[PDB]
Amino acid sequence: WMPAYACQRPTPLTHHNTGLSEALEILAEAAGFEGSEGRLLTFCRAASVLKALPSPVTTLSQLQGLPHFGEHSSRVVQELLEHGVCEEVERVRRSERYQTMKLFTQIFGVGVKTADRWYREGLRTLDDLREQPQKLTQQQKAGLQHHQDLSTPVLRSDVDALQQVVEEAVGQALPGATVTLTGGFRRGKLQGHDVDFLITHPKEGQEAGLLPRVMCRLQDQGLILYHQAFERSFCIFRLPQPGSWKAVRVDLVVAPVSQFPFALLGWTGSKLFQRELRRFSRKEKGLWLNSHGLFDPEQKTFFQAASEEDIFRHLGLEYLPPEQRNA
DNA sequence: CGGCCTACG
DNA sequence: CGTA
DNA sequence: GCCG
Ligand SMILES: [Mn+2]
Ligand SMILES: [Mn+2]
Ligand SMILES: [Mn+2]
Ligand SMILES: [Mn+2]
Ligand SMILES: [Mn+2]
Ligand SMILES: [Mn+2]
Ligand SMILES: [Mn+2]
Ligand code: NA
Repeated sequence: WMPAYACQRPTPLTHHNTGLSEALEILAEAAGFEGSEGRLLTFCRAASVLKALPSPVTTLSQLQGLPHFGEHSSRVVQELLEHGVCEEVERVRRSERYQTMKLFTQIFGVGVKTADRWYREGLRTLDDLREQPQKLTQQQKAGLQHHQDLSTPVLRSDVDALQQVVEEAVGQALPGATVTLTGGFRRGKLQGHDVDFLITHPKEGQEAGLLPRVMCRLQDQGLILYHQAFERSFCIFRLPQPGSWKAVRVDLVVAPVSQFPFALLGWTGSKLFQRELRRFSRKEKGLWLNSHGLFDPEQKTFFQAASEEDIFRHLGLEYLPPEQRNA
């Protein structure tokens, strides 16, 4: 009895099938690089099923009946069980296309379509991109300029220092506004690629215009290396370190308090968890979910939520705390 | 056959 | 397109 | 790739 949607089962951060799930996730990533979003989704889902299992898979028999395992995903597990290696996964790993697409798409500002164009033009290294600067957006220029720092794990000590300076700026911009850590750190991860914060105010409407004021105040303290009426800011901060500094990606999001549970849920992830929750909402309950609200399209009304628990309840789902959303 | 999350910058 |  |  393993439910078919990732939002229906707890997925902890530490699980028991990392070898198998990591192989399936290489095939998912490669499917994305080739423009096959459906295959990507199936391989992601199959990997996530293994993360939810209570014990290591030892025998092919233990896959029978599990959702999202068909011929292809089962063969990959079978080969890993019997041989320790899957020829398809290894061919992908070793391939110039996979390695370069991974290198390029890891850059802030570069997705699959851009990386693929560059690949087809013959580019292979970061220095190749640096050699043709006029072919870069400002966002990509910043991602490349800070690429080394942005590839360094963000630690909890960084999170805590960043939360302090964001809270200081937010408090200077709007008394009573609050700052909530979201993203992977709220799910219990000890490291990350960035830090995500959600900002609100308990009085509906007071948060109007807040994010530009927060950004100005951070910029005047020398904390901003890159930023773009707005409600989401995808920033690079100049984080002080002893005797120096490092660039860190920081996402700042403002939501009115009416939307705060929806934004908190949406920004806490995981990414697969949130896509699966929205799919469940629409396909199983007929309701439309995003980070703003939950809409009943037949009554034309929005569900009023005071908490994440309220949203799960309205969807008929057992509540999962953030640390069990690691699908 | 046809879907696969759903927004903002 | 990119970001989440 | 898997599934409704
Ligand atoms: Mn366990
Ligand atoms: Mn196949
Ligand atoms: Mn064999
Ligand atoms: Mn994050
Ligand atoms: Mn909005
Ligand atoms: Mn088809
Ligand atoms: Mn297909
Ligand atoms: Na990227």
